[PDB]
Amino acid sequence: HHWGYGKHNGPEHWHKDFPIAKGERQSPVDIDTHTAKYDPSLKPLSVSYDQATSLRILNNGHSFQVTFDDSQDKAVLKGGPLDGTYRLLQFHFHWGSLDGQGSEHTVDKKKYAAELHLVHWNTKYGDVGKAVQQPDGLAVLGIFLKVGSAKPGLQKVVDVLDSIKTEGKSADFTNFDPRGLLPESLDYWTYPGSLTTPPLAECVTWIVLKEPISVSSEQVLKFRKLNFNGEGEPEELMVDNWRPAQPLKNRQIKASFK
Ligand SMILES: [Zn+2]
Ligand SMILES: [Zn+2]
Repeated sequence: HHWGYGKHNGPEHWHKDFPIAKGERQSPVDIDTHTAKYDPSLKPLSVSYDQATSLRILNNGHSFQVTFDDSQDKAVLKGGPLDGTYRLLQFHFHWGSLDGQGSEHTVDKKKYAAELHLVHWNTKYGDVGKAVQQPDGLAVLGIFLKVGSAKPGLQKVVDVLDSIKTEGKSADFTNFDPRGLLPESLDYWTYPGSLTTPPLAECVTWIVLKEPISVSSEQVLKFRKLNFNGEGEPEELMVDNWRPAQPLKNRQIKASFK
């Protein structure tokens, strides 16, 4: 009985109640490698996750999310296009009903099997609730998933999804090191955008890594066995929880690499 990814409530309908859906800095977008230009002014990007403290994993009926203790500069993201310090709040994924789709961003119109989002907030604004009201309030680090060999860093996640099958279910989820989900290269594209779900707020600097991570066909299949619904409600399997690419309009996608 609210927005989702179904026949009634999915991305094609969100504009009926979230008019910013047709706005001037919406996400995701297609990243055209012929027009996304190298920017020599981009400063080095610093992913600092060695102090990350994971807390819980939750199925909220839109995705599953892993939360972190962001109460001090534990896990942070700095540099790149960003000014100051952004703290890691949570991560979650978007994925498809089959391997040939599921990512939100695309590259030369190619869809990946899934996309990982590491959500960070700008400490200049003091807290998340203030940050999300500002155009530079959040930075989301996006990582593509392709099907290949199994990803060891995803094992802990895969092993607990059966315990959070339905909407509202959560589990303790400590000592998860998000570095295991990063590719070797931190080469990236960046542009100003929005949340890719309602409320679609235009408060995000996107940093999308060029190198995908490979996960096994079984690992991404396990994401597809989660339920959008709650316990006792009839089953609706959690798949195709991605928004398609939106018009770039008056924005430039910058590459960190030549
Ligand atoms: Zn109602
Ligand atoms: Zn997301």
